[PDB]
Order: sequence, then C-alpha cells, then structure tokens
Amino acid sequence: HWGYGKHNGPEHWHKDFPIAKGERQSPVDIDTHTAKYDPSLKPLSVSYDQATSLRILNNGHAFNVEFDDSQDKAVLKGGPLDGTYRLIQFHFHWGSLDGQGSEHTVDKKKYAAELHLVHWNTKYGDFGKAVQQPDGLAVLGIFLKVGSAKPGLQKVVDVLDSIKTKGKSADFTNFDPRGLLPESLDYWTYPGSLTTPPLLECVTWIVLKEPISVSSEQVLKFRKLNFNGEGEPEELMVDNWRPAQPLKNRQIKASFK
Ligand SMILES: N#Cc1ccc(Cn2cncn2)cc1-c1ccc(OS(N)(=O)=O)c(Cl)c1
Ligand SMILES: [Zn+2]
Repeated sequence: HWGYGKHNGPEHWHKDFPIAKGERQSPVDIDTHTAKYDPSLKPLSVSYDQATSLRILNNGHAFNVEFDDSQDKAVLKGGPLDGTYRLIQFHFHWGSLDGQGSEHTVDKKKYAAELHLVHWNTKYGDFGKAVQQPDGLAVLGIFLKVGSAKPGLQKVVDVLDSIKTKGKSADFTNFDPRGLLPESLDYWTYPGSLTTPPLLECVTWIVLKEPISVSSEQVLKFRKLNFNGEGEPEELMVDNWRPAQPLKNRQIKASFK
C-alpha cells in the first residue's frame, strides 16, 4: 500500500487515488507576495481549554494524538470558517534533515516539520461524513523550525519510545494542545485536501504565519520512529511529507497586512 518510498510514494498515489491530480490538492507553496490580505476574515478562535486527549499511535505514516470529540470540548471557529469545527486529532510530518519536512512551503522555504491539528465540521455529525463535504474539515497547520525547545512538546517526545513501530499505541491522557501554539494566530487560508490518501478535497486550510521552535533533540526523537511494524527490518519514519501541489484555480488569502 501507499507510503513515502520510491515505489509507493507521492508520485505513485494517483493510481489508487485519482483525485491526487485534482483541482484543489494540498499542500501548496504559499507565495507571500501574491497572497491577498482579506479584511473580511473574522478573527480566528482556538478553544482548546477543555481538550481531552486519549491515545497516541503510530499508524505507519505518522504518529497521532487522538482526542475525545464526543462533545464540543476543543473547537476551532472564526477566521474563514462557518460554524464549529471539533478537534479530533493531531499529527506531524517531518524530514530526515532540518532543511525539509514541512508540507506547505512559504516562498519555497521548507520547514523542519509541520503540525496538523485536524478538525471536523459539527454540522456533518461525524468525521466520516465530514470528509465527503467540500467544507468538511479544517486543518490548522503550524510550521516547526529547529532552535530552542518547545516545552509543551516534550510530553509527546517522551512517549515516542513506546510507539516505535507501526500499529503501536499508548495511553496519552491530559495532554494540552495549547502548548503547541505560537504567539500569533496570523494565518493564510485556502481550500485544499488531505495531504495523504484518500486525498479528499474537503479541507479548509488554515496555516499559521509564525512557526514554533523545537529543539534538535526533540526532532531527532521524531526521526527514531519506524514506518515498519515490530520485528521487520528498520525503516526510519522520516520524510513523511507530500511536496507542494499545483495551485490551479485558487487564491490564498492572508489574515494580516
Ligand atoms: N482521514 C483520515 C485519518 C484517519 C485516521 C488518522 C489517525 N489514525 C487513527 N487511527 C489510525 N489512524 C489520521 C487521519 C488523517 C490523516 C491525514 C490527514 O491529512 S492532513 N495531513 O492533511 O492532515 C487527515 Cl485530515 C486525517
Ligand atoms: Zn498531515
């Protein structure tokens, strides 16, 4: 099945998932000088005070921190969004070296990693229904650069040893995603898709301008994860990012001057 290798990676996905070559694919390069400031964008509202994490898991593509989304406990609203989007999980994409790893790029610059906080439109009742809708999901993307450590990330990095290989999961309660946010909520936004199969074109992307800094030690621990299942030859979980896709008929809007 699909992956990030030479024989199953991004250039191959279109055979099983034709929408790979579709009209609103993600990620994209964000050209900062051509993005249009939009004064009609309401302020972004991130309400994670009641977020209830459950589990962390290695699915062979990334690691995933899963949340209890059975009530409106952690939601994203405002900005370009209509209605209420509920946090379901977060994951990251990262590189083998600090000069690559992000999926979105900013004037062609690649960051060391990118955080995706995934949310679904309540109006659709569940995630599975939401992904069949053009406004089904809102994914908050946050760039990571390597510099000072991110204290709020440490709890995640310390549990990664327990989910080394594909199919491993661990208890992961009481983790506060607010600890992963930068100071500014300035953002770019555009209509796009999931960056992995099934690549469904159901995402309103909200990408924050300001990166967070993580330490070399923190990102090194991401890179010790495995794509393989337990007992297989070790294949390091690195470079699990899709490259920038054609912008086609889309305008990227900016919340800031
Ligand atoms: N669809 C789906 C999905 C389902 C489950 C999980 C975690 N999981 C839980 N149990 C097993 N796996 C993650 C995703 C998932 C992956 C990539 C995505 O795309 S994206 N990168 O653009 O954020 C989006 Cl929007 C969602
Ligand atoms: Zn992602």
